[PDB]
Amino acid sequence: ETVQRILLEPYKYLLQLPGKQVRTKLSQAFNHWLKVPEDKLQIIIEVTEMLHNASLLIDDIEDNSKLRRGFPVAHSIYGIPSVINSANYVYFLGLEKVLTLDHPDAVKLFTRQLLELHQGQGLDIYWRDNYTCPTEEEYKAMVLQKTGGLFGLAVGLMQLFSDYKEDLKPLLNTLGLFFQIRDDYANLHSKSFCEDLTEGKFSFPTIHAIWSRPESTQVQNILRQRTENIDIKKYCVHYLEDVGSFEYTRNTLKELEAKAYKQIDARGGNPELVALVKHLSKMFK
Amino acid sequence: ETVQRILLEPYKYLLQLPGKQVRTKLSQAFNHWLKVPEDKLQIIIEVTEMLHNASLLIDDIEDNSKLRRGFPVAHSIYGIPSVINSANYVYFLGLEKVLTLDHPDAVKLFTRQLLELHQGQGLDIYWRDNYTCPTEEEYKAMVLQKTGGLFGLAVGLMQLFSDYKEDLKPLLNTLGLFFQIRDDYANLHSKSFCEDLTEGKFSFPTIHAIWSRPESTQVQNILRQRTENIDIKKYCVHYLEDVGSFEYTRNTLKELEAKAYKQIDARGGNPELVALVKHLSKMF
Amino acid sequence: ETVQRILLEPYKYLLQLPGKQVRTKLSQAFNHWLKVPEDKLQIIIEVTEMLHNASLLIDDIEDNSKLRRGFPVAHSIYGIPSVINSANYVYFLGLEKVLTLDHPDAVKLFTRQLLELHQGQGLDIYWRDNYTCPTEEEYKAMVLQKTGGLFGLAVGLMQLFSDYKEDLKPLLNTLGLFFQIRDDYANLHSKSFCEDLTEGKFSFPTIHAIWSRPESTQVQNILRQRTENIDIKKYCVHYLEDVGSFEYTRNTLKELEAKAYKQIDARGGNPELVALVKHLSKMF
Amino acid sequence: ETVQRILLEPYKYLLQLPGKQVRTKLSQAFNHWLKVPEDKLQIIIEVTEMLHNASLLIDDIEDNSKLRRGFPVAHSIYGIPSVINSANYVYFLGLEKVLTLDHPDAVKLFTRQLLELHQGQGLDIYWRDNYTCPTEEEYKAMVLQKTGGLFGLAVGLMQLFSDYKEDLKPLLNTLGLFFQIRDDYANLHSNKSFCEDLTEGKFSFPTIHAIWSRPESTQVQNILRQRTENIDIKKYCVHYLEDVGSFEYTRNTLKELEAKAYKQIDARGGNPELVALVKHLSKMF
Amino acid sequence: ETVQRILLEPYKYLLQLPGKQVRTKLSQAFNHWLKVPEDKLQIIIEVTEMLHNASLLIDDIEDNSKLRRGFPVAHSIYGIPSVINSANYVYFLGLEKVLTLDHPDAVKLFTRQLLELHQGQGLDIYWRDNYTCPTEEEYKAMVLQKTGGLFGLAVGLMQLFSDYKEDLKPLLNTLGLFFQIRDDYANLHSKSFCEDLTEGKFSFPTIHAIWSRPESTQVQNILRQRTENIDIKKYCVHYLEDVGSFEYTRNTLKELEAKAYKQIDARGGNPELVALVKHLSKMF
Amino acid sequence: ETVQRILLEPYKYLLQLPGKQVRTKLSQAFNHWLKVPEDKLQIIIEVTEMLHNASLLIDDIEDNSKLRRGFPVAHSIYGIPSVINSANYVYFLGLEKVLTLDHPDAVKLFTRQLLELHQGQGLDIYWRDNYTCPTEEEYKAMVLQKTGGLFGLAVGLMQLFSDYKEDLKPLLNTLGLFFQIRDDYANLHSKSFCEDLTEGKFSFPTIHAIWSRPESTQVQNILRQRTENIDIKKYCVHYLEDVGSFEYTRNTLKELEAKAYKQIDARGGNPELVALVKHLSKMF
Ligand SMILES: CC(C)=CCC/C(C)=C/CC/C(C)=C/CC/C(C)=C/COP(=O)(O)OP(=O)(O)O
Ligand SMILES: CC(C)=CCC/C(C)=C/CC/C(C)=C/CC/C(C)=C/COP(=O)(O)OP(=O)(O)O
Ligand SMILES: CC(C)=CCC/C(C)=C/CC/C(C)=C/CC/C(C)=C/COP(=O)(O)OP(=O)(O)O
Ligand SMILES: CC(C)=CCC/C(C)=C/CC/C(C)=C/CC/C(C)=C/COP(=O)(O)OP(=O)(O)O
Ligand SMILES: CC(C)=CCC/C(C)=C/CC/C(C)=C/CC/C(C)=C/COP(=O)(O)OP(=O)(O)O
Ligand SMILES: [Mg+2]
Ligand SMILES: [Mg+2]
Ligand SMILES: [Mg+2]
Ligand SMILES: [Mg+2]
Ligand SMILES: [Mg+2]
Ligand SMILES: [Mg+2]
Ligand SMILES: [Mg+2]
Ligand SMILES: [Mg+2]
Ligand SMILES: [Mg+2]
Ligand SMILES: [Mg+2]
Ligand SMILES: [Mg+2]
Ligand SMILES: [Mg+2]
Repeated sequence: ETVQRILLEPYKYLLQLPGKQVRTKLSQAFNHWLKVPEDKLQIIIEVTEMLHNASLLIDDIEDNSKLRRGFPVAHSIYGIPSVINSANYVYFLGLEKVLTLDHPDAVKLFTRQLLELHQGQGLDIYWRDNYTCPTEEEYKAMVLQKTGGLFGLAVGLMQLFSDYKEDLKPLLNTLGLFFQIRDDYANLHSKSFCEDLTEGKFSFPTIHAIWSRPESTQVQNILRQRTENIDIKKYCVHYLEDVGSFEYTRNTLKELEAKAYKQIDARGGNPELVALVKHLSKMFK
Repeated sequence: ETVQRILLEPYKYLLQLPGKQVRTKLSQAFNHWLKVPEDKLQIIIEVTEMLHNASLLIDDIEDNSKLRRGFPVAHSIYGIPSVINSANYVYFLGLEKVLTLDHPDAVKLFTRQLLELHQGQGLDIYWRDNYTCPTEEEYKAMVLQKTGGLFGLAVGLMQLFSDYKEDLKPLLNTLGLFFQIRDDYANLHSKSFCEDLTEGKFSFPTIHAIWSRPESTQVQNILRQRTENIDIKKYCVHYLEDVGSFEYTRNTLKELEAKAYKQIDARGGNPELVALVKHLSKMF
Repeated sequence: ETVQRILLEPYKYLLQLPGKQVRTKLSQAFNHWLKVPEDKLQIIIEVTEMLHNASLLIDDIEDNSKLRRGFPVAHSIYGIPSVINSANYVYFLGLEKVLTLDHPDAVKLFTRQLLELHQGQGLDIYWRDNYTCPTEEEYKAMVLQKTGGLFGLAVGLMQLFSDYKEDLKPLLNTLGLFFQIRDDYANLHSKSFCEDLTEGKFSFPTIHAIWSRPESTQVQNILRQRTENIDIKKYCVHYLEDVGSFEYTRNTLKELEAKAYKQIDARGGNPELVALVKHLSKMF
Repeated sequence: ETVQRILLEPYKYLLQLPGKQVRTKLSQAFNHWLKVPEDKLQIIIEVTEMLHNASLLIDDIEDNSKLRRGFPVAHSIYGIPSVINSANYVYFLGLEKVLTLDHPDAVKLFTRQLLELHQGQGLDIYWRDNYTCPTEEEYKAMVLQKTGGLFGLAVGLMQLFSDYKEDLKPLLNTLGLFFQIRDDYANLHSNKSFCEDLTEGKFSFPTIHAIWSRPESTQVQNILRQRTENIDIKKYCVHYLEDVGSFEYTRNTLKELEAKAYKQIDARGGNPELVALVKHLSKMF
Repeated sequence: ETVQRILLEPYKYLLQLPGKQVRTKLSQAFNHWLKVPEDKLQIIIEVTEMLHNASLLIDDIEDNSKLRRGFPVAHSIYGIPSVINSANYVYFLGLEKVLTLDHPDAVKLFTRQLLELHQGQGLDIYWRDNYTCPTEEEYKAMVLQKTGGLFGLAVGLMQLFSDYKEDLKPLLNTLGLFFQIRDDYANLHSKSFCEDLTEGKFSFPTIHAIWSRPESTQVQNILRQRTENIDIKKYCVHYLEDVGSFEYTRNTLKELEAKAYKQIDARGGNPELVALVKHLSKMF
Repeated sequence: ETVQRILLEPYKYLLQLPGKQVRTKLSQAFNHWLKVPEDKLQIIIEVTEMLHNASLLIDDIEDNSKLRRGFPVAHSIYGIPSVINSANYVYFLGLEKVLTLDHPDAVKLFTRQLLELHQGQGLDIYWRDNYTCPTEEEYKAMVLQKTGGLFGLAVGLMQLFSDYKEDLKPLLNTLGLFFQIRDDYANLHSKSFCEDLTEGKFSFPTIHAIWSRPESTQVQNILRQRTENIDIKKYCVHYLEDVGSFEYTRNTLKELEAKAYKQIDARGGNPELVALVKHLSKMF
């Protein structure tokens, strides 16, 4: 049974990548409130990691990405077919691990949240490949489905074993939108160079440019080319800057940071979470 | 939420393709022993259909196929990204259907059987993409995992609601192997022309041809070309025929048919299932 | 200047293709009413030939076609750069020839009709390449511009030298739509097999299918694949038939043919033209 | 009819590029001689601009170019099919504009000049794509038809509304060559990306010289045939042009031409604004 | 050393292909005059085959060919790198075999002929890939280098051990040209469909079409495309036929056959060769 | 015959590359021992040069390389077919020059060494393209055949006209390995960036990485990609450094260097060759 080794090799590859430090901080922060017992908390952490990583392996294939956090994407080393099988294998390894929580609502919640993630991803993929730019409201809505999938899996499972009956769903929605838009910004403003444009996807900045200059189809046409061409990409970033789309993403990110601090105090404060949000906000201005 | 409609369009497309008749027949066949109550049986039939199709959606991306049962492969119409997301989605819709059985071991078994399916696909993919031809025993072993995933799911779930506690795994193993090698044989002997050679996969007839003639590295090299060229395929089938690898697969399918019947009689017989196995065996 | 020979070779090649006997019948059919003097009429006949062929040479590059009227498309032999320059050269040889009519409103009309052609094609290309399926009204609208460009050029230049001042634009619009929709139908129902589906374009049958079954985005996605794959094409033609798109197209064509006859008897009859219209109608 | 907006978008995209400044200067300079009424002169400039730009849009497609004056080429944003049609439309917008001059010979001359432009491009494309290298005299001969197409249109139309009876074709020929050869040098020696002319496979002045100058080598012909984007082959190729003296040869041709333009300007009684432009454009070598 | 088996597999693959039966018939034909001992003659036949086959392996890589004598070309199965090394290896096995003749001129001749073979191939490729169509006299002269390379090795080695010193080079030239031009005609008239067009090579009929019709650059342009499109090829074969290229080649082949009979009868006749040339000539 | 000009162009090109200066310093180093008369020695150096260059022309095609010693590979300028022919031609021009030595064992040795070389080459190719990584010892064995091919031809031919009967093959083997492994290290540790990974080849450092960490299939999968992607290459190089493969290669090269010195002292010393080896060692 070194079948398991071969099957999990693409996953193990991805564990080299950065990302666990922030996932750890989030669990610790939210456990400040939920006060979940050590044994259940670790199964929940393990499970979160597996599903998150499983879904990143798949997103990279859906998105024809080249790098992730400075590293080549699993499937550019091992191939698409091996990575798909492996990611899916790992999803069901997660489900197996969830059953070790031995709580009758755990699998019910796991299903709900994985169904929600797939709706978020579905829409993203749908808009891109059928060339229908979403409205800003549509976009935010699917980001809450995408990111609320894993956000709400983690805190939902924790809640099964917590006495903390205050409402976190609003705060999770803010942090979801925050991570995603922050990501959308980073990708086009500083993964390799402007991958989101090669992907052809509609991210926060490109959406803004599209609706801000409706006589133009320039961004749409560029996204449709799925181009690796550095000069086209450069021209496009120059264009978003002119139309004020980076500006508008910056301000959207400042408001979401404000709201996060507002929502955290509403729950009595959480210094560790404020620290992480302040640290993650460094990446504008 | 006409989003649901969009997310399931690849799945709905695939429900047009032939297949249900034989999945339906098996369910009736096994329920002659298992005698599952009607409300639980439909939930099971629905769940089997979803997971089976979902895995086909993916297998075709994994395998780069062009046709399935005479239809274009889903992703050749809606694109890979969409089809992956939609197959994975239906997996979970399947999990959610399974919770409605309201049996404490249903999920446990569901999990076990998918892990297996995936351990089986893993190896198929691994050997193909890393150019390690499996031995016949290794090949058979993973088929039992690949097919055993779903066969064992359908029947495992049924047994949760049954007082038939006899062991059906040996029979499922034979059926699994029978379906797969049948498949393998049809593919290269009668999907479009020899898709398995274009996929580069090791199937029963080529596994035999490789180990049978170790002077020659010719079939390995042809697989590795992942070619659509019909003249290369024709040459290859001609070689498989000459080394008697189609004869060998026929004699393996004949042994399996006959083992099916003996494992069915060991269980108290089943006309319905013997009909299915005889009907499927006309192909050799 | 045997440069003239190299520059014009692509155009010369295109003149081996069928299509003149139709252009000639129309010329004669309208001249029944217009009764243009021979000297002017021959110049017009030549101008219409140059501009039409020049525009087809470009359409084939725009549309990525492989064959026209059973013959390889010009650029497939001579390459795209040489064809673009050649077609454009011929446009201006067209203009130079229009100048030999010596009618002050000649160039003015010529300019207007070519601008109109480019509007129709501009929309065709746009919808296709930015993936926006037109409503049926929108589509008819651009066909009128596309076909009307050269239809109206030929008859326009003729009417400058005629005493026949009755209005032919309604009849030409009916003839425009008729030729195009007929084209659209023959392309998908009987150029190589279903080239329009490989082009990715939206044609009358595919337009119907898309608004007729709004749950399904299937035709959109096939058009988006720009595929040569014969099975996808077969699958698509099967769907258009199931949803009633070919029937629908055949009805539109019938109403237009009817309307053609009404607009001809509106003008005082034209047996040469009713002949061409009945002949071209045999196709459905 | 927003149809015109879609039609004109690629053309509008090209109008962002540099190039108008030099066109404006030449119009002013030749009007020192031709003294064309400003009503007519505006119309002529607008027509010059339309046809010039339309012909670049097309040339970029013909020449598989990636940049022009530092910008992506229109067809790389909007697709080949859209820009062919857009460009062709603009040609006929051009014709329509020319008719607003109300001169019975305006269109005759329009036609004559585009037909000549088209002969020039024809030979350019032909030699490249049928792998026949032209002689230097052959090349110069076509450059006069290509560049003389548009020069002769601007100045020919102007002459329709002028009493200036002195002959300008020789000076325009000299300018034709100067601009084109200057281009050919800049392209390989220094807007367009690295050595695009090599990737095109075209026979330009320095390659032409290097081919006949060393008939025992077929290495330049063969590199041009490869249509390569490989930066090493291109670097290798420019080394060879420099070793064989093709860049020195081009520089002296360009000096000879600059001298001729000054002598020819002087025969027409001087033109300080044209000398300013020639002198400015000569800094380049 | 099972390295040898792997090293030689591509070569052994090609030994399945038709082509031996003629090479033998020839050897027998010339031994009718040269009367070589059968210990030397066998070693010579073995050297002929090795160098011919090895040179065909390379020619198929050079010419991007898909089939040879109905079979897939070696490198389409084993990959170019392996076949390049395998062919070169067999060249030096050939020289190894040549040394076992112990003739002190064997190697001098061996070298002259391969050097000559390579100057012919070199010219074929140079014209093709730098797009310079050769004149008819230029073509024929390289065909004499290309075919005479091997023809002149077989017979030149045989003559080292013969008391027959009457000159055979004029007959070997006639034969060389007879074989190649027969080939060129079969390719474009009856390997899969018109591969010589896909290759882009200038063959005897394409050469006639080009110079015969110097206004047209249609055949040059089609060859430059390096296309697999059945229609462009079809169109092309039609053009060659209309321009009379196929007639012209039939007559050139007729005249060589006659010149073959006169040069054989010049040498005292040779029924067994008049037999093969007759047999061959049936094809026009 | 300007034929020889065209045919030799790819060769003549490659002579622009650095590499002679080492080949000349080797000749002199060994001629300190062998003391070969000058007319014979010049012929040997020319023969060495031709066959070494001809073989590099083929290697670059086999290995799908872009650069060699900072210049473009021949076939990227002239195309693959022309270089294949030009390379093989030079081989036989080399056989011809060999015959000018007038030694009855010259062609026998020539043949033995080229055969030897093609055996090494074929194995490198075999492993790469059939995805069987060799063992360190296997690899070392084929390197001896590959490099020994040419090394042994130079020194073997020199020895035919030498009174020096001491055994050199142990020192040639040490050098052969030294040269190749030093190449394998440069290639990955400092040709464009890590061309070896794009090629897919198993070179000393990657072989170490593969066996050093058998749970991982990461280096194999990377090599399988035949990638140009700089990020995958960078990743890979970091991985090799983490597994200690560059240290490992460095210590092997240090062992080979010191062995060389022992072997040279065994033969009486050779300052010129010590100086050469010392210089080549500055690179680790
Ligand atoms: C509640 C606690 C303690 C932890 C939860 C921490 C987790 C699991 C966070 C994940 C939230 C998130 C950002 C999910 C998105 C996953 C996903 C499907 C990403 C793909 O989005 P893209 O838009 O394609 O961008 P990338 O390709 O750059 O990832
Ligand atoms: C027995 C009862 C009660 C019901 C039916 C049980 C089911 C669903 C049986 C089907 C089992 C089966 C044959 C599963 C295989 C699934 C799979 C991933 C196949 C992939 O096979 P390939 O070797 O890639 O060939 P195909 O891509 O053409 O399928
Ligand atoms: C009435 C008289 C005197 C003459 C007739 C004048 C002519 C030539 C009329 C032809 C009208 C017509 C059918 C015009 C369409 C021209 C065009 C640009 C067609 C290309 O559009 P597609 O829709 O791609 O058609 P294809 O299917 O050939 O590609
Ligand atoms: C005389 C007045 C008042 C105005 C003239 C201003 C104009 C329109 C000048 C045009 C001069 C010129 C250089 C024309 C060339 C047009 C053409 C078809 C260029 C394309 O040639 P390429 O060799 O492909 O070079 P580029 O692609 O680098 O442009
Ligand atoms: C006079 C003396 C003492 C020696 C002769 C000098 C010569 C000719 C030395 C050459 C020995 C040598 C290192 C040969 C290598 C032959 C070959 C075809 C190598 C190719 O191997 P790759 O691994 O592909 O490496 P490269 O592509 O970097 O060359
Ligand atoms: Mg995504
Ligand atoms: Mg992504
Ligand atoms: Mg499979
Ligand atoms: Mg499959
Ligand atoms: Mg069209
Ligand atoms: Mg078309
Ligand atoms: Mg140009
Ligand atoms: Mg250009
Ligand atoms: Mg050949
Ligand atoms: Mg050939
Ligand atoms: Mg090598
Ligand atoms: Mg190499």
